Amino acid sequence: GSHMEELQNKLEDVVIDRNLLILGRILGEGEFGSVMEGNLKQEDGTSLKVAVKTMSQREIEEFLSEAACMKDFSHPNVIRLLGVCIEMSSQGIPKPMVILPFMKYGDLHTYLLYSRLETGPRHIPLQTLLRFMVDIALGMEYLSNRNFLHRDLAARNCMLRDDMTVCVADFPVKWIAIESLADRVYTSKSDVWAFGVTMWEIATRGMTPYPGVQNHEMYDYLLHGHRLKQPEDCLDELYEIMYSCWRTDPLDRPTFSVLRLQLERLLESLP
Ligand SMILES: [Cl-]
Ligand SMILES: [Cl-]
Ligand SMILES: [Cl-]
Ligand SMILES: [Cl-]
Ligand SMILES: [Cl-]
Repeated sequence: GSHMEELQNKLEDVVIDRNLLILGRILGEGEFGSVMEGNLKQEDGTSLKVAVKTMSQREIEEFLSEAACMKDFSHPNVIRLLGVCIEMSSQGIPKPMVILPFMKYGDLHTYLLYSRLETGPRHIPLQTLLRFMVDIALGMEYLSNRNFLHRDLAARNCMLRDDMTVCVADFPVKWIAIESLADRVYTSKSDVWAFGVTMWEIATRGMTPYPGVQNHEMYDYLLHGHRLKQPEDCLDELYEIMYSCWRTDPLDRPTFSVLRLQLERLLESLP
């Protein structure tokens, strides 16, 4: 059918020939896998700087399908997936590679922390912190409109592009909504909860959520109605917006389209 055909097309489009890519230095490494700098030879004969993230036949197929879907996203505030390559290890283990644009400014969380150091970016003014929030809201609004759930929204998974536009990427107890802690159920409103926490990371310029509270204590902390505290120098109206994201009942939380307009309005009002 059309659904099957659509997926077949996306699959064709997402794979990149291993020989159009060369891998460079490791930029980061963990239990999940690696990030390396790379070069991608493009259709026009010129090479592009890329970031390359490395991680059963079903698990490979699932990766491929998921990647196929993700490449299809087309929004300035959603990371553009350039494609994927599957290289096989010497021990016959598949090595799936995600190719992405190289972003010299890195993730938003690290950037916020650097901005509090002398060598890093200058003190980020309120208006710019808010613009970061609008951008993320715009990306999450897009995803939500196509019923895609992010499931790992946090400032560390938002990327800064060369023009300082933020995009959501990488689709963590202190980001998880109360209902997902309880019933392991996760909806678009759970992403909205994560977005509120992310807004708080931005307003605190990179603080870890819930200082003084440990991960194992989180469910009970939230259970007794405690939430993230208003950051110093955070507008009361901005705090109300982020607090709305943590309403106990998912259905009372605003949608991303509503949040986005609230945030845009607030930004407009600043001089
Ligand atoms: Cl190579
Ligand atoms: Cl991008
Ligand atoms: Cl970029
Ligand atoms: Cl901190
Ligand atoms: Cl707090």
